[PDB]
Amino acid sequence: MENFQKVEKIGEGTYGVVYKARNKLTGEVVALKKIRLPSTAIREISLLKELNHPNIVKLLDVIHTENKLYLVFEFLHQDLKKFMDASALTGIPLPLIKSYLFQLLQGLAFCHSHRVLHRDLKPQNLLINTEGAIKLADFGLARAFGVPVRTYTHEVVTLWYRAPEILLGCKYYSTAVDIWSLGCIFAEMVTRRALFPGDSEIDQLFRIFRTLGTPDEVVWPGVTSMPDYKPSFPKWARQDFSKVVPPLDEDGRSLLSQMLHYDPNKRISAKAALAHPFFQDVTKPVPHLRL
Ligand SMILES: Cc1nc(C)c(-c2ccnc(Nc3ccc(N(C)C)c(Cl)c3)n2)s1
Repeated sequence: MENFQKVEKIGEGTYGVVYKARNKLTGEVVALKKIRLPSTAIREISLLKELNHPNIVKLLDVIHTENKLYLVFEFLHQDLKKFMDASALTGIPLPLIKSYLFQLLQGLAFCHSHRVLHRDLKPQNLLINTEGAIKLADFGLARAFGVPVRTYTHEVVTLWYRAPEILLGCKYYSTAVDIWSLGCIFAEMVTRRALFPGDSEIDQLFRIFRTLGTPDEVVWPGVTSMPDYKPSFPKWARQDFSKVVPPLDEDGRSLLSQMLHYDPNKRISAKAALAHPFFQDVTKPVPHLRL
C-alpha cells in the first residue's frame, strides 16, 4: 500500500470504504476498496480479475496485506447516482437511459454466462465516463466476509433494489436477482424517483406487493412455501405500469414488466432482454457530465 496515495473518499459499500487514489509506480488514478477483516475469498476474488468486458469496471489487483484486503479498480469519473441527482430537474434523456440499460444488460449477459452474479446492483456501483459508457462495479460473492461498514459509520444497507426471492429467504438464488435490480434502476432513471424505497425488509417487500400485487401460487409457483413467506401477508391488487413509469413507451413498459416478474424462472434473462424491441433504435449518446 506504500505505492498508493489516497486522494479522497468516494464511497462506502456494505463491507468496504472506497477511495480515489494515485498509483505512485505508474502514475495512474484508481478506485481503492479497503475491506477490514478467508482463503476461499482470496481465490474467488482473484477469479474476478479475469472477468473483463467493456461494461465491467476492471479489477486491476487484489492486495492481501496486514489483516486488510485491498481491491484496486480502474477509476471512472462519476457514478450513476451523482448523474441522476445532477439530472433531477431535467431528467436523463430517454436515448441515454436506453443506451445505459442496453450496455448494463450486455455486461450482465457476459458475467451471467460465466456464472458470476453481482447480487447488489445500485446506482452507486454503476459507473459512467464522458464517452457514453456505463459499467458494473464490484461483484459480490455468495459468502460475505469482513467487518460491515454500518458498525463503524453512519451508513445503512440500501434494500431498494433487492429481488423479492432474497427478501422471502431464498439462499440459493439465481442470476435473475440482478435483472430485478436493473429493472428497479431503469424505472428510477425514467421517473426520477426510486421505484421501491423501503427502509426495512418488510417495508421493502410490502412496497413491492402494493405495486405489483401480493404474489400467490398462480403468478409464482412455490412462493407460499418460501422461508419468510407468511399467509398473514396483506393481499394487495396489482397496479398498471402506465401508472408506475410514465412517460415510458409500451416497449419499455413491456421490457420492465418482464424484468420485474415475481417468478425468477419467468423473469427475462439479460441475453433475451438484449433482443427486446425496446432496443430496435438504441444509440450511444454523450452525457453532459459536470466533473
Ligand atoms: C461504491 C463504489 N464501489 C466502487 C468499486 C466504485 C468505483 C469504481 C471505479 N470508479 C469509481 N469512481 C467514482 C465513484 C463515485 C464518485 N462520486 C461521484 C461519488 C466518483 Cl467522483 C468517482 N468508483 S464506487
